[PDB]
Amino acid sequence: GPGSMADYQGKNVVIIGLGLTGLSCVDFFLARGVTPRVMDTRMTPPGLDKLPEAVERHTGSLNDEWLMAADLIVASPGIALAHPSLSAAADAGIEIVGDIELFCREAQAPIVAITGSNGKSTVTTLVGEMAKAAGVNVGVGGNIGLPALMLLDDECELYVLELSSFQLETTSSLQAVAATILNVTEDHMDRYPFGLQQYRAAKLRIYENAKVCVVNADDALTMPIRGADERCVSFGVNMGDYHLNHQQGETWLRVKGEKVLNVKEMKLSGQHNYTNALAALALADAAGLPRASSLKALTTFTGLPHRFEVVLEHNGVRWINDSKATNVGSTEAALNGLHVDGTLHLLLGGDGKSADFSPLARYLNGDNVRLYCFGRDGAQLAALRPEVAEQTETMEQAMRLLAPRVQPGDMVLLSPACASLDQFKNFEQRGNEFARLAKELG
Ligand SMILES: [Cl-]
Ligand SMILES: [Cl-]
Ligand SMILES: [Cl-]
Ligand SMILES: [Mg+2]
Ligand SMILES: [Mg+2]
Ligand code: NA
Repeated sequence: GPGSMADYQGKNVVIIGLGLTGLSCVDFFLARGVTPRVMDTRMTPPGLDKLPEAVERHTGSLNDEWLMAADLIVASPGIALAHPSLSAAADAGIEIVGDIELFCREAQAPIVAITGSNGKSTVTTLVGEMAKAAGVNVGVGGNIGLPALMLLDDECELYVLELSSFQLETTSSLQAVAATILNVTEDHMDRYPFGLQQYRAAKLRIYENAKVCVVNADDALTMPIRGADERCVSFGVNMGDYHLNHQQGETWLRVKGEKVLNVKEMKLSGQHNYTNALAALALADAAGLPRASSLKALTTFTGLPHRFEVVLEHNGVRWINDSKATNVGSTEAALNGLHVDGTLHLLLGGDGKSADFSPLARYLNGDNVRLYCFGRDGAQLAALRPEVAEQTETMEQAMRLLAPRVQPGDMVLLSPACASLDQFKNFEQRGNEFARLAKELG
């Protein structure tokens, strides 16, 4: 076999997808003296604009004869291996990989690999900042806006990748120095018709040939398929190798029975972000990054926008933008362990996508919760507890109802449990508008 010298010259290479990921695949092959073919089911993918002239392209459908003539099919993670054209190619013995597989074959530095339903971007970015604080030339990517292949460089000393279940499904050569599944929550049902354990099985690939597995002590679906083993290091809220310690208003990160940092030294807030910080510290430790610089990064990291982000703290009221919470599991992570001295003013709503909101109910009793429900499916959210709920069409209308009612001690939390597209371009615009209105009203 080729060994570490995968060579694609002379091969008929077919890329599916003209988003940024597929374009990064085009660039990869061109750099190696291979002109691939590309296809996309969209009639006019934006990425068409960026193709060289010599790359043959087919848009508006998949081209079956191109697939069946291929020596190698590179499938963007947005097309299911179950698509009948790809299943037909597989049944013919044609090799199907994805961008992360091509990346793993060529990477010449250790890889930290991060997947999970919620928290991937925060943990990935934070491990990256831990590496930067150590002076390491780290390459951070894998999100849709920074495809892994663009990171490849002999100057890179460490890679930190956010990986989706879809990318993992086509990846066989990953040998992570440290890997985590942060959590597994019901999500992506369309792509996993056999349910939660099928979705999990895709994520479990991340641990294959990983040197260290960083597992979530609070989520058994993050354990390796045959259970915990000698590679496993855990993070959790109450216990685990990395966990949280709370005493009389103070909270500390704790590692192997030793407090390591008072969270007042951090810029992140929220239980879920603290467990993200624990996961990141575990991954950094396992990768060999110096503990002292990793702690320093925990004190400087601002966090990403829209991830339990404090956008205003004024007159004793914390206004928190958790617009990244586009599903029930994410909002559950925001509400679990939430500390509010006064009243929680919780903003829910948008396009709920026919989700079951039942899991949120257990968090909404008690005398100190008010709901402000908006968007397409606002009525379904108010139904969780009508007596403490208001319903408006828009987020602005909801915020104008709650603003005259807040008192010192209160929290205003936008963790909507829904997609934003009924009223916003995306969840970032929703969070930015929440931030603007909090500054106007708070
Ligand atoms: Cl995230
Ligand atoms: Cl290293
Ligand atoms: Cl959204
Ligand atoms: Mg290049
Ligand atoms: Mg509907
Ligand atoms: Na190589």
